[PDB]
Amino acid sequence: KTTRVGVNANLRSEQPVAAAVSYKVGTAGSPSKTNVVDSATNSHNYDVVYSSTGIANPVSGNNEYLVDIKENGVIVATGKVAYDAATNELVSSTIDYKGASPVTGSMTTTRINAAGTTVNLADLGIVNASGADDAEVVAGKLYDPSTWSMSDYAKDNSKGVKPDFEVQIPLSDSKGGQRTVTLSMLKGPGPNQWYAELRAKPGDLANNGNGQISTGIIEFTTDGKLKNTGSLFGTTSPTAITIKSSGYIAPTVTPPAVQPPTPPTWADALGIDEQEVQIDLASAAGGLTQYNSQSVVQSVNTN
Repeated sequence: KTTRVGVNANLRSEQPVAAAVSYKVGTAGSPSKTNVVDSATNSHNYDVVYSSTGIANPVSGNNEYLVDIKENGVIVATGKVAYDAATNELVSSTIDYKGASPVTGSMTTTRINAAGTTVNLADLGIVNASGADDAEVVAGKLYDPSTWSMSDYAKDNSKGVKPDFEVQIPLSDSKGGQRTVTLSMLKGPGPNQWYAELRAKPGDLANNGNGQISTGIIEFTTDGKLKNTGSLFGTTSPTAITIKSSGYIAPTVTPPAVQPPTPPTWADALGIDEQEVQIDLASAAGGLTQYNSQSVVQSVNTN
């Protein structure tokens, strides 16, 4: 029965972001938006890039997305937008000129320089005069760790998002059978940043259909060394996951405590025991690295 795994693999640092993670509005070979006039009567052509936050939407009643505004491949403005999850209206924007401080968002504009020149969000398609404000970002069908994920893709290849890289982790269960756990990852929009999911085979868990175990944002140093794993392993130390026994029922909580989301639980049919597994991504000889070389699994150690 597997209790500890060591992942030895490299993720190529120059791996380009997938369109499903960072979506440029419009057709290939032409700017997203043309002849956008700023408050100083100057016209621009802009690229508009919506990016997934890597954090499950909705957040406090809103669908949140990252936004970059680019001119000739240079970011002139950036921030986060939040659309009402029910009504699809823009609710808040932190889009401001790049490097701005303090960040000063607007429901109708963004600054494009420190001098305070602005453009209209509507001319960028971030707001919609003839429909739902979120129409153009919704068209991008962006990654979501909860509703449009790599685990969704594993279950149905027409759904969710295909990973940039995967590490398969074979577990021996309490019966000696082999359960495959997979670490699925996407290059994130941030520097040295990746979106990650841990997942069992779809159907191997009783508590969902796609087999997702956990999700998290993984960060690397500028030198390609693992920096942190976000909430991928929760707050465990050492980093670990626990998959509950077949037939495990979480007791009803006593109400200062709140009922935790149903934890990963082995399918009834498997009839196997709780499996707590340390997952070591930072060993001295190996570990999960992010150098500019081929994405590759060097080896996976198990006990």
